[PDB]
Amino acid sequence: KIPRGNGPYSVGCTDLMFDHTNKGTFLRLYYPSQDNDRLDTLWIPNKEYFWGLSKFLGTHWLMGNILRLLFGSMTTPANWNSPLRPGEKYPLVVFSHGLGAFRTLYSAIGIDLASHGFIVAAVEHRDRSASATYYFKDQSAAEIGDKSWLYLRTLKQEEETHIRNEQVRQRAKECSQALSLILDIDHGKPVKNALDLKFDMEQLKDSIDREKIAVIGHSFGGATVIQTLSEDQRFRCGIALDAWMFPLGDEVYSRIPQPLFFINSEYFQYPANIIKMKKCYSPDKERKMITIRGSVHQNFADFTFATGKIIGHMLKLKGDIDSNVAIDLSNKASLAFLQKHLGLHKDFDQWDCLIEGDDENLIPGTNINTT
Ligand SMILES: Cc1ccccc1-c1cc(Nc2nccs2)ccc1C
Ligand SMILES: [Cl-]
Ligand SMILES: [Cl-]
Repeated sequence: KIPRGNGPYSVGCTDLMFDHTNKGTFLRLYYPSQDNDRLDTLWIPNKEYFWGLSKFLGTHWLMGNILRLLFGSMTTPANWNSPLRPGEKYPLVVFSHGLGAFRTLYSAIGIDLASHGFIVAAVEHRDRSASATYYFKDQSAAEIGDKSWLYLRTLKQEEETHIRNEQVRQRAKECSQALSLILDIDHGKPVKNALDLKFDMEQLKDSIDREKIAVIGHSFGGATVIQTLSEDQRFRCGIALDAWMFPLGDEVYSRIPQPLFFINSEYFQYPANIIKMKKCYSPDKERKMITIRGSVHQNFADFTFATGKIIGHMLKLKGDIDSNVAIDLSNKASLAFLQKHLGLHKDFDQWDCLIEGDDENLIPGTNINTT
């Protein structure tokens, strides 16, 4: 089970695609909900995500069918299409998924953020870093729900530097474009969702605290955080969850004026990666780094809750730390960081000491010795 949020708000979930093309925005929205009696949200909504996943894992597409058999009816505890809780402007997080992932796979994070009074836009990237994604060739195809699927691109070694850097830049543009979409919906612009869903986007009118905007992401998405901040000053701070820094151009490192928080797993990180994180440091910049003791790369994704302890450890989906314990640390330290750098009037400062890595399951800074 994906954990429910720890916050006081009930959580709703919906999908938004606008426009309908490969260049439009696709996001999953997590939001404080009025009601708490809807159907739970389907975690992986289409068979083709499973084909994509099994390509990314390097198995036959028929393994996709077995993954579908095992995981295809799994839900996440968010009220599908629930009405948005009224009477309050909400801060906004744009969320970027890792390589081989897609918009739905960080609901433990998205639900928890939403339960504390955030609207969360988890983008689905069309850079061919997702396992799978879909869009519509044209208006006719959108109208009859005739989906065109785009699958993960495998790179030759010669393509790595260049294609990863082209992808992190498209990712950033996709994050800004998602933000401008939500801001326009907030500023009342009528938008026709390319998905025929029973959630009126008009609910989102006057619902965003327009100055309180952050960008968060895991792995490839953690590099997207940094690229996004350097390109789009509307984002006021970012949190890179076990960022994979390789996609970033040399030019970005001196170009990040916003506060930036690195939350790392113990077992993923390596010198080349930590050196790149340290290249983001400057005495006039706000920078923080913590490491979750006992944790693996996938402790930030929902896959860490999808299996039992033994199979989980085997598939490197779980570390020595309990998954609920690890995500609570990452989500609480994130909440405190967001309160500080967005100027929120909540009680998230109760977790300020986690920003400093002051917990029995936290390492301040990094365990990684560089030079
Ligand atoms: C646990 C699980 C559930 C539903 C589909 C796939 C998996 C799975 C996932 C990984 N890891 C990944 N990390 C990023 C993308 S896929 C490994 C193994 C399995 C079975
Ligand atoms: Cl790892
Ligand atoms: Cl290294």
